[PDB]
Amino acid sequence: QSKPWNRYRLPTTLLPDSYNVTLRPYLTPNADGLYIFKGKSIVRFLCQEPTDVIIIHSKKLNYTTQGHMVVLRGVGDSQVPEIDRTELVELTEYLVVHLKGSLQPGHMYEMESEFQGELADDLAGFYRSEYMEGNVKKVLATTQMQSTDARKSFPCFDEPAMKATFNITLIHPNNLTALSNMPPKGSSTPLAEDPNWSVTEFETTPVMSTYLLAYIVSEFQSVNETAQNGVLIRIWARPNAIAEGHGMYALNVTGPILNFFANHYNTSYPLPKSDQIALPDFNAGAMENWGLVTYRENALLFDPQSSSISNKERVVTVIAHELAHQWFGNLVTLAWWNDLWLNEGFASYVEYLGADHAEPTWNLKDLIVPGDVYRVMAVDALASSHPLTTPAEEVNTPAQISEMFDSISYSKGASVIRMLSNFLTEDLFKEGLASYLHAFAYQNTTYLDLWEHLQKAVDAQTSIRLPDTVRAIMDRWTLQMGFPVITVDTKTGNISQKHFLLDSESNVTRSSAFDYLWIVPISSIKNGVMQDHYWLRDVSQAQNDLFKTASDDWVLLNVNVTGYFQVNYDEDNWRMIQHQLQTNLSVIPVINRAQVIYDSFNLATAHMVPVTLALDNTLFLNGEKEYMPWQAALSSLSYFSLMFDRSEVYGPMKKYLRKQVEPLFQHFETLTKNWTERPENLMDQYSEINAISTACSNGLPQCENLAKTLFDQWMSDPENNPIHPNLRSTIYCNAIAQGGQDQWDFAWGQLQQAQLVNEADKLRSALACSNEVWLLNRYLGYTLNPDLIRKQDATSTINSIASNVIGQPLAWDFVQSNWKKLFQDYGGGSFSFSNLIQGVTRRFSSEFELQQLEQFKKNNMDVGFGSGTRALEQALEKTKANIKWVKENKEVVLNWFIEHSS
Ligand SMILES: *[C@@H]1O[C@H](CO)[C@@H](O[C@@H]2O[C@H](CO)[C@@H](O[C@@H]3O[C@H](CO)[C@@H](O)[C@H](O)[C@H]3NC(C)=O)[C@H](O)[C@H]2NC(C)=O)[C@H](O)[C@H]1NC(C)=O
Ligand SMILES: *[C@@H]1O[C@H](CO)[C@@H](O[C@@H]2O[C@H](CO)[C@@H](O[C@@H]3O[C@H](CO)[C@@H](O)[C@H](O)[C@H]3NC(C)=O)[C@H](O)[C@H]2NC(C)=O)[C@H](O)[C@H]1NC(C)=O
Ligand SMILES: *[C@@H]1O[C@H](CO)[C@@H](O[C@@H]2O[C@H](CO)[C@@H](O[C@@H]3O[C@H](CO)[C@@H](O)[C@H](O)[C@H]3NC(C)=O)[C@H](O)[C@H]2NC(C)=O)[C@H](O)[C@H]1NC(C)=O
Ligand SMILES: *[C@@H]1O[C@H](CO)[C@@H](O[C@@H]2O[C@H](CO)[C@@H](O)[C@H](O)[C@H]2NC(C)=O)[C@H](O)[C@H]1NC(C)=O
Ligand SMILES: *[C@@H]1O[C@H](CO)[C@@H](O[C@@H]2O[C@H](CO)[C@@H](O)[C@H](O)[C@H]2NC(C)=O)[C@H](O)[C@H]1NC(C)=O
Ligand SMILES: *[C@@H]1O[C@H](CO)[C@@H](O[C@@H]2O[C@H](CO)[C@@H](O)[C@H](O)[C@H]2NC(C)=O)[C@H](O)[C@H]1NC(C)=O
Ligand SMILES: *[C@@H]1O[C@H](CO)[C@@H](O[C@@H]2O[C@H](CO)[C@@H](O)[C@H](O)[C@H]2NC(C)=O)[C@H](O)[C@H]1NC(C)=O
Ligand SMILES: *[C@@H]1O[C@H](CO)[C@@H](O[C@@H]2O[C@H](CO)[C@@H](O)[C@H](O)[C@H]2NC(C)=O)[C@H](O)[C@H]1NC(C)=O
Ligand SMILES: *[C@@H]1O[C@H](CO)[C@@H](O[C@@H]2O[C@H](CO)[C@@H](O)[C@H](O)[C@H]2NC(C)=O)[C@H](O)[C@H]1NC(C)=O
Ligand SMILES: *[C@@H]1O[C@H](CO)[C@@H](O)[C@H](O)[C@H]1NC(C)=O
Ligand SMILES: *[C@@H]1O[C@H](CO)[C@@H](O)[C@H](O)[C@H]1NC(C)=O
Ligand SMILES: CC[C@H](C)[C@H](N)C(=O)O
Ligand SMILES: [Zn+2]
Repeated sequence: QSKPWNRYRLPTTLLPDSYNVTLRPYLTPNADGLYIFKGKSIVRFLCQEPTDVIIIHSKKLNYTTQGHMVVLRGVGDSQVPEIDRTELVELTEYLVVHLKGSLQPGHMYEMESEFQGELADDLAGFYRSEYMEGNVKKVLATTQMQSTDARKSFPCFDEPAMKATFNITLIHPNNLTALSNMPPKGSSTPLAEDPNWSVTEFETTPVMSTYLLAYIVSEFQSVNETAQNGVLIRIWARPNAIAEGHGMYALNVTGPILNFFANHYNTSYPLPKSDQIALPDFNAGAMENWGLVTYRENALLFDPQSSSISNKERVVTVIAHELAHQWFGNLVTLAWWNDLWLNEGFASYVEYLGADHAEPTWNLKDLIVPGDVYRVMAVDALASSHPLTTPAEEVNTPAQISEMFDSISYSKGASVIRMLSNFLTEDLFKEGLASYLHAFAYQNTTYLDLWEHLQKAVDAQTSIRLPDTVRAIMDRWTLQMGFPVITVDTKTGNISQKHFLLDSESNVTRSSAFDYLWIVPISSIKNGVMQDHYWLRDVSQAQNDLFKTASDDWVLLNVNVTGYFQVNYDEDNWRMIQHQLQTNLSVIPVINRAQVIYDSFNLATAHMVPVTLALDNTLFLNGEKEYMPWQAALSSLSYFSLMFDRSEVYGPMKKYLRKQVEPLFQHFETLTKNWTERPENLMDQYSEINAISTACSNGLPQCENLAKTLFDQWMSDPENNPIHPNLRSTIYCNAIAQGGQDQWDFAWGQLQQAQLVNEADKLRSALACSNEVWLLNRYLGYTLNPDLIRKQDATSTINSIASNVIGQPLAWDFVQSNWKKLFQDYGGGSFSFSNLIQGVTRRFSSEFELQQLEQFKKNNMDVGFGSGTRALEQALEKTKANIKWVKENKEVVLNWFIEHSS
């Protein structure tokens, strides 16, 4: 055997019943500058199988328990063996209690300990967060257990399936508020040893996982509402934030979201209250702790005076996301981290459903397509991708567990679940989902359990018919990586699938059980009329008259891109879609108008259509009003801009884009009443934002005039910003671009005296838009000055300067030169040499720039690269790729743009 304390997974011989946990953070340093917390815990557990060893998680805890590190008692009239010794095994993060005899099956035991650890500013376990309020540095105590950090706060059986009830007490300064998962039992009472402290006890949690515990000590205040069923809702934030009203939007949407989900899941919200809390600089973004959800401030707070519509969208969807988890994930918990994708994928999908309930005029459900589908297809169309599923026995270490939290798990998980709900129909999906939640409430599952309950719902009805079982179908989408391109020859109705890769020369080495064949749900529209639904079975090719066209007719597959795949056609069918898009675009769903664009640029990249065909798919845009298709274009073209914006190709590119966007600019000019009022709904606001951005950055004089007029206006009356927050990033940037040191120095002043992050970020990025070398160089001169630019903003600012075509050589020169600064900043704080390198080499696309990158790397002797060592190799490979892509494409692209710009 090996010794069980040297294995990463816990024994199954002992299961927890319940914990008492008392934590006391010391928010004042011990004057060698160390912040600590103290804790006491008791865990009651049940012996399942005889064992003479107790193994429990512990991380970075010092034990001050009297005697051994624990005290062990029997519950009721159980005898307990004597402890031999207690030891800490750091590698597997264990406290290990060796006993002189065995525990006995069916008996319960109580294990008591006393302990302390650092209250570090490290965003892990029970930790400190420091922030400014006026003159004073404030410090609060808060938690982040996700994934394996509960054990950093108190000793516990720290695996998601080993659920228990938790009785939490905080000992805290008596003028601070204490929060946890559950409401407080009553009023706080003074600590007898020192009445300057108070004692807050919380009601017993339900049976729950350790990674979902939270407790917070702070000066925060709240806005409150009581839902009609007496569920108390509160948004917590800094006193000044609450006083400004920044908590109101979150409060507004929370009640509707919770209502939606309780109905959606057919399951009552399982707790007496919902707290949500805005934390300054919470780098983890948001965390779904049961009854006490934590957010970074800009994820929860909203200022109507400065915040844009996209800020508003981020808040409502992040809230819907976290709140989804309060049933799916928290009430029913995946047994192990290898199934993380199901949990995060599910929430990443239903976040749109919940938010759509809160904001039902916004069409938010559409945003999953650009937001998750195409986003993850970019990485899932690579040889280096991976399956959704991972065998449980391969996910053991805390590092391995961490690697589960990626794009695939969230965005593809979301995409494939959305696919699943769509082929089942939502009503059927909901039935199976309620069945699953009711059967497994307060317990743990695998994805197989969800498939089973969905199968049950399918089996219980006669109307939806599938080509195989729910499991066999989803096995194709979960056990193998990637996704198919579906190619339709419309002359015959032949239809094929192959594994899609952006690099047509890629060697795939990861094998599939299914030889990279899928079972594929295929919806289709013909001449703008929905056709019967079709399933592509697990074959390379098939035929169906559904996909056979006449010479005037067209067909279009994957309505609303509900299916996780991309579609190619014969050129004839492509041209018919094109003619349709030019003559009456309304016949084709707006999501598909985007699809045509998204897919065809990926297909061109993969050498499956010519690049000119993808470009042809943008021609219809001069009469396109809607957000998504334009966004598809701008997303697909930003690489073209990156490659060509210093070349002869650029002028015709700009001209062409000016041509395309001018009518949209005109359209919004009227709709908005000389730009005085925004469009009403979110999609049209987004379209306006993009139209103005596109117009201005391509040098449409009317947009240039608008941007100079408004920024002139703001400058002559600084306390009244005339520029709507939606339009700010463009109007700032374009105006600093047309302007000199007057405009620059003014925005600089405004950046220094800004109070709000979102607004500081927009000024910082706009300042990089100057066309004066001397301003950009001076500005770079500031980025290393922490008095003028925060370190966490430095590499970002340098990238923004690199982004500017004039700034490219300035940034690149500046990085090379002060690279001698890994040794101040792999020192003082992290930095992200990796993001810096990517941003500043992003453009490189010639042999000459590759020689420079190689010549740069030749400072290998010492210094090195730190967290960008990998990133510098990724730069030399991406340049090689860019060199190749520019030779293959430059001529063809030049002549297209010339020929289509008039
Ligand atoms: C985990 O925490 C629980 C809450 O502290 C403990 O349960 C509490 O035990 C208390 C004392 O042991 C009881 O409070 C009072 O104590 C006096 C002492 O003189 C007793 O007479 C009274 O029974 C009691 N007073 C009242 C008004 O009940 C509580 O009864 C009890 N709290 C409960 C049950 O909610 C657990 O013992 C502790 N677990 C372990 C394993 O130590
Ligand atoms: C958990 O226990 C740890 C092990 O005892 C503590 O870590 C030790 O902290 C010591 C003091 O805080 C450090 O030792 C020396 O401290 C004196 C004065 O404090 C200084 O003169 C010395 O410069 C310093 N020694 C050195 C070699 O730097 C140690 O850094 C450290 N010892 C070890 C073995 O890590 C933790 O502080 C303790 N944590 C909590 C939260 O209680
Ligand atoms: C939380 O929900 C509240 C109620 O749904 C929203 O309150 C609405 O705020 C609107 C924007 O401030 C107000 O609209 C208009 O405000 C201007 C201010 O001068 C007035 O001219 C208009 O008369 C007024 N609108 C109407 C339709 O009369 C609404 O007055 C106000 N609605 C209510 C019921 O009070 C909050 O906006 C919302 N909070 C956030 C941050 O979104
Ligand atoms: C945490 O508190 C709860 C509830 O106050 C305790 O639950 C009690 O458990 C005792 C001992 O098993 C039972 O006799 C009572 O019936 C329980 N009360 C309720 C309302 O469930 C629980 O034991 C505490 N946990 C620990 C570790 O002490
Ligand atoms: C809670 O009590 C503490 C201690 O009296 C207050 O903390 C002091 O606040 C002043 C500013 O008003 C600082 O200059 C001191 O350094 C603070 N002392 C410590 C030990 O940090 C605190 O302001 C009170 N907070 C609330 C919300 O009432
Ligand atoms: C969960 O869904 C079930 C099934 O729709 C709900 O039960 C139905 O509720 C409607 C509401 O008036 C009744 O007309 C039906 O007769 C009920 N059917 C059954 C089988 O009871 C139930 O209300 C939902 N529960 C929750 C907590 O949302
Ligand atoms: C993990 O979840 C399973 C269910 O998926 C739990 O097993 C169930 O336990 C309950 C309560 O004891 C019983 O009603 C069921 O018969 C069990 N179902 C089984 C064994 O398939 C299991 O207890 C959970 N694991 C842990 C460690 O709590
Ligand atoms: C559509 O599919 C059919 C195959 O199902 C193709 O027709 C076959 O082509 C081979 C060529 O050697 C013949 O031997 C078979 O007898 C043909 N089958 C028939 C006529 O039923 C056809 O090429 C495909 N069309 C495409 C891909 O455009
Ligand atoms: C494709 O997506 C569009 C939305 O982009 C869907 O149209 C929505 O349909 C729902 C219910 O049918 C309406 O309540 C919405 O108001 C519609 N929005 C718009 C802007 O039309 C359409 O149903 C989807 N098509 C299919 C076949 O699923
Ligand atoms: C893939 O293998 C073939 C060998 O037949 C080779 O031509 C090609 O260069 C290899 N790799 C890539 C990434 O293209
Ligand atoms: C656009 O197509 C729809 C499809 O029925 C049709 O009703 C409408 O008349 C068309 N619009 C125009 C301007 O012809
Ligand atoms: C700290 C946040 C964690 C990772 C949470 N589960 C999320 O996905 O947002
Ligand atoms: Zn999540």
